[PDB]
Amino acid sequence: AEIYRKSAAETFTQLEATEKGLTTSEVTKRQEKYGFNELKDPLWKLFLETFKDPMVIVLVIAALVQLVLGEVVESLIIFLVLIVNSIISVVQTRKAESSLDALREMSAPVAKVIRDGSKQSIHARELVPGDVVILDAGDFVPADGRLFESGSLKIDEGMLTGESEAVEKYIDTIPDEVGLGDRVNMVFSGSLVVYGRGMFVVTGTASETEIGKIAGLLETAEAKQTPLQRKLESFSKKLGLGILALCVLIFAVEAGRVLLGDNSADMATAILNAFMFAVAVAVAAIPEALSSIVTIVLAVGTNKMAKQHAIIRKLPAVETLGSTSVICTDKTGTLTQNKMTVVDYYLPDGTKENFPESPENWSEGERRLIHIAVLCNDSNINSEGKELGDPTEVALIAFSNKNNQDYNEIREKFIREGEIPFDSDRKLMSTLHTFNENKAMLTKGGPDVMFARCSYVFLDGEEKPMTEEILAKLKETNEEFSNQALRVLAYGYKRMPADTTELKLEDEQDIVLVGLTAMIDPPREAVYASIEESKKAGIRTVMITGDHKTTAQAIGRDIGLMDADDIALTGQELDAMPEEELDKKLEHIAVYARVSPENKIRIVKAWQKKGKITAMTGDGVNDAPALKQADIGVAMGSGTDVAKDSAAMILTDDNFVSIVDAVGVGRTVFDNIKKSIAYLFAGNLGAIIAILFALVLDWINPFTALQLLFINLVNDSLPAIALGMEKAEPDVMKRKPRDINEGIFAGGTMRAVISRGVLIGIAVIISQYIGMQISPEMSVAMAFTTLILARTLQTFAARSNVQTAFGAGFFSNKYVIGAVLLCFVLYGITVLPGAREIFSIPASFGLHEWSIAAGLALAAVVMMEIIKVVQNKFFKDYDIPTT
Ligand SMILES: CCCCCCCC/C=C\CCCCCCCC(=O)OC[C@H](COP(=O)(O)OCC[N+](C)(C)C)OC(=O)CCCCCCC/C=C\CCCCCCCC
Ligand SMILES: CCCCCCCC/C=C\CCCCCCCC(=O)O[C@H](COC(=O)CCCCCCC/C=C/CCCCCCCC)COP(=O)(O)OCC[N+](C)(C)C
Ligand code: BEF
Ligand SMILES: [Mg+2]
Repeated sequence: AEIYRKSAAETFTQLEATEKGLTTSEVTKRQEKYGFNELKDPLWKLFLETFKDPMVIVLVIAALVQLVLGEVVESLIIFLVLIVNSIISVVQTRKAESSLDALREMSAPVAKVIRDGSKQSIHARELVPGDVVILDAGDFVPADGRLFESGSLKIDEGMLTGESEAVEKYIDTIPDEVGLGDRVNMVFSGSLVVYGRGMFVVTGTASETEIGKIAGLLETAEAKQTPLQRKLESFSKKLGLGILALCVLIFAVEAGRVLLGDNSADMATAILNAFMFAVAVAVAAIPEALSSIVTIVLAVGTNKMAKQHAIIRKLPAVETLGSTSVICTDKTGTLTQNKMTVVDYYLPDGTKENFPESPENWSEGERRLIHIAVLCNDSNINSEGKELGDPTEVALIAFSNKNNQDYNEIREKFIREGEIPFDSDRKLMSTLHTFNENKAMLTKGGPDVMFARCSYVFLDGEEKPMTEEILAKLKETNEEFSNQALRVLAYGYKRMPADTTELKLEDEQDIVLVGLTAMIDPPREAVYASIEESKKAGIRTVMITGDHKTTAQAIGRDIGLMDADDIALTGQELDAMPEEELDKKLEHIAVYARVSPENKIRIVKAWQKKGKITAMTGDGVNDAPALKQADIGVAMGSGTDVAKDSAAMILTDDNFVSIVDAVGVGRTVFDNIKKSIAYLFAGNLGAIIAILFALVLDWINPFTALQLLFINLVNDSLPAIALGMEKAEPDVMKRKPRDINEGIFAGGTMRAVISRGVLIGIAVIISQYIGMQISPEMSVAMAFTTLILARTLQTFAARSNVQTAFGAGFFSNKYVIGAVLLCFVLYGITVLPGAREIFSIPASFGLHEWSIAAGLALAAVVMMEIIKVVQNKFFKDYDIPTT
C-alpha cells in the first residue's frame, strides 16, 4: 500500500526500525499497539421471527378459534405444521452460519526473525511491524513487508493473483504505481517461497494485510434473498389479505342474514356458523404442505446435479441457479486447467495446421523437433500419471504422449551423455546424446537467446540461415506468437566430435536450428460450447482474472467474449474508477485482467446492483470473497479449500459444462414448483368456491376442518411432489432469465389455476346440491368426495398448461400415476367403517351416492382437459380458453 514506491531506507525510518532487527522491549511495545499477527443475526429466538409470515398468522388465529370451538385435534394438527415448517426455515438459516467461519489454517505458523541481534524462529503470530524476517525456499511468508535483501527470491503468490507460477522478487524501488501482483519488491503473508533467499521488514500484520483484507471481504459478504423466496413472500401477503377479506365478508353475510331475514335461527347459531365458515375458508385457502413439498422438489433438483458430480450445499441454491443472468468466471484454474500446453509450433521446412498423431507419419523435422523437446529436459510422468518437473518441460513430454509417441521410449533409446544446467543469465539448456553412432548436442531455450547462437537451419539438410526470409521469418513468427500471448521456445542441435564425452560452455555456438513451439494455458474443452449455450439462454459471461492483460485477452478472444482489438479493464484502471463511472461502464466490459481479490467482489456487487442474479465460478483464494458475495458461488473441485467453503456448488469432476447444466436443471425446478403450487391452489380455490356458495345460499358447510386439513396435507402432498418430478419442457434454455419481480402465477399459470379451480368448485357445488336432496349429512359426504377425487384426478390436468395428459404421454410420468393410485387408497381409507364418523361420512353413504360424486369429479377434470385443448389449438399465441 504505497510502500513499494518508497525505498527500503524510507520504509525503515517509517517503521522506526533498522535492518539489524528489533529488541525485545521494542517488540513488546509494538505488540501493544498492533496486537498479535493473527486474524479474528444468528440466534435461536428467530423461531419467533418465523411468526411474521401472514400464512402463519392466519393459521394461528384459525387454530385458536378451533381451540375455543372444541376442535382440539385439528388445532393441534395446525400447530404441528406450524412448528415443522418453522424448523424447515431454521435449518436454512443455521447452516449459513458455518459459512461465516473464515477458516484460515493456511497462515504461516513459523517466522524466522532477527531479534536482539540473533536469528531465531518464533511463532509467526508474534510478529510486529519493524521485525526483520528471513525467507528461504519452502517457507511460508509470515507477514506483509518490503524486501531489502533478495538472492534470486521467487514466491508463489497464487493466493492474490490465482497464478501458481513463481514470480521473481527484486529489492529495487518501483517508480510507478502498479497492480498488486506486480509488487516485485513486496512479499505477502500466506504466499509460499519457491526459490532463493530473502530478507524483509514487516510492514503489515493481522488484518492490515492483503490476506487480512480478504478475511474482511469474506466477513462483509451477506446472504441474499432467493428469487423463489421473494415470489413466495409477495404471494403470501396477497393470500393473507384475501383471506382476511373473505372472513370479513363471511361475518357480514351471516350478520345481514340474521338481521334482515327469518327469526328462526339464533344469534348463537348464526355466530357459530360465521366462525365455522371463517375457519373453514382459512384452512382451505392455505396450502399447509407447500414449503415441505417445495423442499422435496428442490431436493430432486440438487440430486440430479449430484449425479453429474456437482454438489450443492443449500437446497434453494439450485433454483437460484435457474434465474442466473450473469456468470462471472475466473480464468486460471476455472476457465482453464492451470496446465501449460503446447498449442502451436513452427517448422521452417513446412508447418502444418495440426501436428500429426502417428509417430511414423512425421517428417524428419517433426521427429527431430519432438526428440529435442523430449530429450532436452528433466521432467517426467510416472505410471500413476503424476507430473514432476517444470510445467513448461512437462508440456513437451505431454505433447509427445498426446501424439502417440511415448516420451519414455525416446528417453530409453537415447541416454543422456552430458548436460549443461539451465542458467539464469543464460536462458539455455543442452544435453549430449548418441544418435546412431553420431554424437549430437541438443539445446533448447527462448528465441531471443537461441537465435543469437544459431548459425544453421534445418530445411532439407543443414543450411546456413540468411537474414531475409529465414531469420526474419523466424522473428516474424516469434513476435506473432507473442501477440497471441504464447510462450515460445526454440530448439536445435549440433553434430559433435565423436570423441566428446562431456559438454563445455564454449560449445553452445553455431547451433543448427530445428523448430519453435508456442504454449499457453488453454481453456477447457467444454468452455467453448458452454459459453455459447449460456448465450442462447440470455446469460452474460464475464471473465475476472488476476492474470496478465495479454493472456486474459488472448483467452476470451478464444472462448468468444472479445473480438479482435477489444481491451480488457485492469485492476489498476478499475481502482481509479469511482462507482458511478463503473455503473455506466459495467455493461460494456467482458474481461477484467490483473485484478485483486477486492476487484472481483466489487464487480459481482456491481452486477447485483443492476438487479441481476449473479453466479461466480472460481478456484482460488482470490475468488473466495466473490464466491461468497455472489448470488450463487461455484468452486472447482481442484480448487483451494477456502473457495470451496465459500462456494454453494462444487464441481467435483471440474466439469465446466455442469454450470450451464445446473441452470437448465434449475429452470425446470422452478417450472415444476410453479406447477405444484398451481396444482395446490387450484384445489384450494375450488374448495373456497364451494364453501362461499354454501354460505350465500345458507347451506350446511360442505367441508369439515378435519377434512380440509386431511386433503391439504395428506391427499394433495404426493400429487404435488409427482408434479415436481415432471420432465423438462422442450424450449427451456432457449428462454431468457425470469424476472425477479415476476409473480409466481405469471404466464398462463394464473389462468390455469382459475380455470381448474372454478371447475372443481362447480363440481363440488352440484355434488353438494345432489346430496342436499337426501340430507345435509349426505351433502357433506358427496361434497367431500367430489372435492378430494377432483383434486386427485386433477393431477393429470395439472401436469402441463399446454398439453393434455394424453399428449405428453399418459404414462410418461410414472410418479403421477402412482400418486393418483395411492390417493385412491386414501379416499378408500376415509370410508372404512372406522374412519367414517371421523371424516363425517354418514352410514347411509353408498356406492350410488359415491358414484354420483365421483362422476362429477371426473366430468370436471374432462372439462379441464377440453378447455385446455381448445385453448392451445385455437388461441396458441396467448393461451386463453373458451367453452
Ligand atoms: C389393486 C390395484 C388398485 C389400487 C388402487 C385402488 C386401491 C384402493 C382400493 C380400496 C382401498 C380400501 C377401500 C375399500 C373399502 C371401500 C369399499 C366399500 O366399503 O364399499 C361399500 C360402500 C357401501 O356399499 P353399498 O352402497 O352397497 O351399501 C349401501 C347400503 N347402505 C347405504 C346401508 C350403506 O360403498 C362406499 O362407501 C363407497 C366407497 C367406494 C370406494 C371406491 C374407492 C376407489 C377410488 C377412486 C375411484 C376412481 C374414481 C373414477 C371415477 C369413477 C366414475 C364412476
Ligand atoms: C414439541 C412440543 C413443543 C412445545 C414445547 C414448548 C417449549 C419448547 C421450548 C424449548 C425447547 C428446548 C429445545 C431447544 C433445542 C436446543 C437449542 C440448541 O441446541 O441450540 C443451542 C445453540 O446456542 C446458540 O448458538 C444460541 C441459541 C441458544 C438456544 C436457546 C434455546 C433454549 C430454549 C429455551 C426455552 C425457554 C422456555 C423455558 C421454560 C421453562 C419452564 C419450566 C445449543 O448451544 P449449546 O451451547 O447447547 O452447545 C452448542 C454446541 N455446538 C454449537 C457445537 C452444537
Ligand atoms: F485464477 Be484467476 F484467473 F485469477
Ligand atoms: Mg484461478
